[PDB]
Amino acid sequence: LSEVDLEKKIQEEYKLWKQNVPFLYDLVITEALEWPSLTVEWFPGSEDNSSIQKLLLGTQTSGNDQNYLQVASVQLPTLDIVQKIHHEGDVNKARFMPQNPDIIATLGLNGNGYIFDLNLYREQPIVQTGHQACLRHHTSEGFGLGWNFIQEGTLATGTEDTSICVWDIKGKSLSLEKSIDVAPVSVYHRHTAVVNDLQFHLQHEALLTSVSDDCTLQIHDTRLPSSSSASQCVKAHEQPVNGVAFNPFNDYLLATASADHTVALWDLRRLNQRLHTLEGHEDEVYNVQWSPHDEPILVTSSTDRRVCVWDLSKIGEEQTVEDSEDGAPELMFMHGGHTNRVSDLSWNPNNKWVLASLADDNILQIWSPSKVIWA
Repeated sequence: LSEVDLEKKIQEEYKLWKQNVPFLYDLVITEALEWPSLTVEWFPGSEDNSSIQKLLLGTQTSGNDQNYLQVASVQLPTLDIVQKIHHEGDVNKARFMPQNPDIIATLGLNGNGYIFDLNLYREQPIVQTGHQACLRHHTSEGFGLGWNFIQEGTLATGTEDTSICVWDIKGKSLSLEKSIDVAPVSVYHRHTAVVNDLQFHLQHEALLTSVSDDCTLQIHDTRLPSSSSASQCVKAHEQPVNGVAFNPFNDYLLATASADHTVALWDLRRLNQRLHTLEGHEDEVYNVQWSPHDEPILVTSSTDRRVCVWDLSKIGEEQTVEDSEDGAPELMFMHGGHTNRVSDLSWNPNNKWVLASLADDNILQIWSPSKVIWA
């Protein structure tokens, strides 16, 4: 477990991985960022059998410099920074409002939320004005952020202060004249340690899920006041739960990523008993994201520096020990291109099987596993 020797191993394996790319990928794009980004999200839409698409990125300068919220464009077959907007503190997370992608929410300095309206400055390569609204309740930084898919303008945040705030920005006028302050519509105190991740249900106005270092998975009904209890609350793992994600096809299915190196699958109608356990990561699992194109497909990321793609439809398939040696049947693909902990990842909603992933060493990768493998 030597430090400079582990690095030696990492660099050897990465070299080998680079030689094997033509056997594993249809597409690999690697971009070294000036600063690390903690967040990445594909924008919907596109503009020689190629197209130009956009990503939402951030910076982490850690107090050393001006931070920016960033929009990048990339040319994909079927990377450069085109806009930088002043941001307060590290961009811990950045998500576009699904009903209108010009509206961006972020989590920044001291756990302030921020709102940006990209429509007020389409042409400016650099936007010095910064944010149009500041969401002011949280007292510690955090990474839990998600928009409501049914009720436009509603979003939620969760941070290290262990609270969850629900916000509503519908109808609030934004302009370059100044930033407005926004107070939460609700704040819930239902966790006993940092809220790591949270998500609104795709098909329900008031169903919010959250996970925490306190090991619980909770379901909240946002129509109820904070005096009320969580609608559902179970211990999901024995160790911190880092991510949570609803399946976009199956309204009862969700996944949790835990520090116990596993991903657990759950049905809302039976949270007292896990559906299945995905094993194969060697360290804390952080990110979990369902494919927006294929119901049984999800992707996870880990401190073990790997991104695994899983196929739930292969669960329980029989295996000659000649393959029981190299992974669970449901483990469809492993991305070994990152040489450090993976920070965030995003399915491209525009193209089949295209992913973006970020690691702690300033590397953004855009990749597509070989059709020879997924077909």
